[PDB]
Amino acid sequence: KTHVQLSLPVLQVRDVLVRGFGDSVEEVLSEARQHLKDGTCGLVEVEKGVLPQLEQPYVFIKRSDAAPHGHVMVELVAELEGIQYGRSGETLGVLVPHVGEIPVAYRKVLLRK
Ligand SMILES: CC(=O)Nc1cccc(NC(C)=O)n1
Repeated sequence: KTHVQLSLPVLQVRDVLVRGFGDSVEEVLSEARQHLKDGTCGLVEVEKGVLPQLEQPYVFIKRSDAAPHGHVMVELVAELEGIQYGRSGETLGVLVPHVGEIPVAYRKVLLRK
């Protein structure tokens, strides 16, 4: 399928044990995709003070459409030193590895894969 229904665990930034996916734009987008497929991807909601606590490059999920079965359509956009790789809508949050942190909520998304 070109799109996949996912429920992402929403994590508090201070709980997150692995604060990014790797060391290059290409690696973080690769790792983010693999973790989304394997069900090992969490979401951190972006507010004042959140991003400086996480590791660059960042991977955002961004709203791609203005929501089948409650799942907001999103795509991946990476960021490194203020340059973004991709073009999309509003940030739903930043993706990180999920290694067993307890979530506060779930974000239903439909991912263009
Ligand atoms: C079934 C499933 O979850 N598939 C999935 C999810 C996220 C990513 C991908 N594959 C790619 C290439 O992004 N496949």
